[PDB]
Amino acid sequence: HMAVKKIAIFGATGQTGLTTLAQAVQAGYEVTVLVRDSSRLPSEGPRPAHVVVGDVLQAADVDKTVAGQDAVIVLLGTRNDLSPTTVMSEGARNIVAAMKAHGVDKVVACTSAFLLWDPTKVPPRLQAVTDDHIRMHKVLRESGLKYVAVMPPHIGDQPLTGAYTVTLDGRGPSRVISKHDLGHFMLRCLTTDEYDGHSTYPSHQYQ
Amino acid sequence: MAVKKIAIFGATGQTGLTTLAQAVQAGYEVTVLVRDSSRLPSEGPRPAHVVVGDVLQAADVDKTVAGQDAVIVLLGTRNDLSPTTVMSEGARNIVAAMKAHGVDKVVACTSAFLLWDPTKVPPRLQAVTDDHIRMHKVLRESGLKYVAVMPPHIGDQPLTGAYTVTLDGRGPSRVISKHDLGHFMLRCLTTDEYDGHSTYPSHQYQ
Ligand SMILES: NC(=O)c1ccc[n+]([C@@H]2O[C@H](COP(=O)([O-])OP(=O)(O)OC[C@H]3O[C@@H](n4cnc5c(N)ncnc54)[C@H](OP(=O)(O)O)[C@@H]3O)[C@@H](O)[C@H]2O)c1
Ligand SMILES: NC(=O)c1ccc[n+]([C@@H]2O[C@H](COP(=O)([O-])OP(=O)(O)OC[C@H]3O[C@@H](n4cnc5c(N)ncnc54)[C@H](OP(=O)(O)O)[C@@H]3O)[C@@H](O)[C@H]2O)c1
Ligand SMILES: O=C(O)c1cc2ccccc2c(Cc2c(O)c(C(=O)O)cc3ccccc23)c1O
Ligand SMILES: O=C(O)c1cc2ccccc2c(Cc2c(O)c(C(=O)O)cc3ccccc23)c1O
Repeated sequence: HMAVKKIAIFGATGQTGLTTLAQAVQAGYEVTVLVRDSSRLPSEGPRPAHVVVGDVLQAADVDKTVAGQDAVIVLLGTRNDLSPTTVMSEGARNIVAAMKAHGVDKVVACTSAFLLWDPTKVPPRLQAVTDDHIRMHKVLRESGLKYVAVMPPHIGDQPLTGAYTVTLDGRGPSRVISKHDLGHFMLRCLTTDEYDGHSTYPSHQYQ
Repeated sequence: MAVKKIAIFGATGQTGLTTLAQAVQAGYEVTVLVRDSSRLPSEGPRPAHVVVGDVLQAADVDKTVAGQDAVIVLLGTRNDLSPTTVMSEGARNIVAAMKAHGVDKVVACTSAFLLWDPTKVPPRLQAVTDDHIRMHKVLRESGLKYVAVMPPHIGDQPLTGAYTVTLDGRGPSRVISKHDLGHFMLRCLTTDEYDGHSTYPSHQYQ
């Protein structure tokens, strides 16, 4: 019943990844995850269909994760770490190469609403990570793949609602999206082509 | 000082390709050193002279620099993650060839990381930045008229020709379009006001 049913999730162990994984498994997706050796999925949580242990910085590991999929969700990040990094942009380069080799077209990837900002107004403490989001978005935009650029504001702990606003190619009217709603939106992007080639800013007022 | 013939190194890269196109459309007689001719586009603006070879091969560089009025350097390694000397060894070959042929003017791209604290550099870019620093030193010590171009993030925005150029420091914006960056490399051929300076081109797109 699902045009998209086998998906790879990068960053499934992270804040948004964990609830995206849980929702995807409940929705009937056959999920493959790439996890780093020292940080596997928690014993409590939902179980994906396939687990690749490795690093998004290894093309071989990314290839093993992307092979055979219908689509890719990207929720990579550096947890609390604000240091200069290229893990997201280099990871995206590997994902793009693997998708082209394996005939996968659809990629839904999370960067940041700061990419819709006047670049000079981003807080300096956040500029190093934002710089790699900028690099990652460029890699994905230039790939020619069917790319939904998800650019959220603050990721919060509020509920799953499915009632959030999706603003196309600009900043939205609220400054938060719950991690659960952000994961819900990443999965919604698999069911439609309407956001392909756009930037999307999901946001909501939790009340 | 009027420049008609230029060599471009790195013409097949993202900045090189648009610099080449703009140079050809503006009337420059352009010589490129390319390792593979098939990487030059089949259509549109074509360079006047194509030397097939390697910036690591001194004979190939000498052949490219001979008879030019100025040199544009847009070399890069793209994927090197660990110590690498391709750019600095290329620049040594370029300097020796410019000296042997009486070519005075070189406009060379490194990166704005040379204007930031070293702790700003992502670990996997430290090797390429180290070699940018080595290449910059090679060019500054050469005695040639050298404009050091140190761009921030290189984007894909359309050509504007309206960017700002900050001298010997960082400017307000943190992006430059590859087209604007190539525009600025060519602007450096028409003036000596940037010689011996570091230049930081940047703009706000929109
Ligand atoms: N927090 C906010 O308010 C906010 C707002 C806007 C945008 N963002 C951006 O949204 C994105 C998702 O944020 P989040 O909080 O959900 O993510 P997160 O909690 O930081 O999780 C990052 C994910 O990436 C994985 N990862 C990191 N490096 C990896 C590597 N080399 N190889 C394989 N996997 C790797 C992590 O695995 P490990 O378990 O092994 O660490 C983890 O699963 C981030 O890019 C973030 O910057 C956040
Ligand atoms: N991307 C950014 O945002 C950014 C920011 C700051 C600074 N920079 C720096 O700006 C400079 C230009 O960047 P770019 O992205 O436009 O360059 P690029 O797309 O990576 O192209 C590099 C050029 O150098 C050539 N090259 C590499 N090794 C060579 C060799 N041995 N012999 C002859 N040619 C060789 C390449 O030829 P082939 O086609 O044969 O490979 C290519 O034409 C780089 O040094 C880069 O580090 C980039
Ligand atoms: O708690 C924080 O550290 C926090 C700090 C901020 C600093 C400046 C502007 C917005 C901030 C937001 C809300 C927010 C926004 O409002 C917007 C926007 O309106 O485009 C985009 C954002 C993108 C990423 C993260 C937050 C975003 C935060 O939560
Ligand atoms: O813009 C930046 O701040 C930036 C700064 C750099 C400074 C020194 C050397 C390379 C840099 C690249 C190269 C680069 C990369 O490093 C990556 C990556 O890390 O995946 C992807 C690229 C995609 C297209 C073109 C260049 C790419 C940048 O981009």
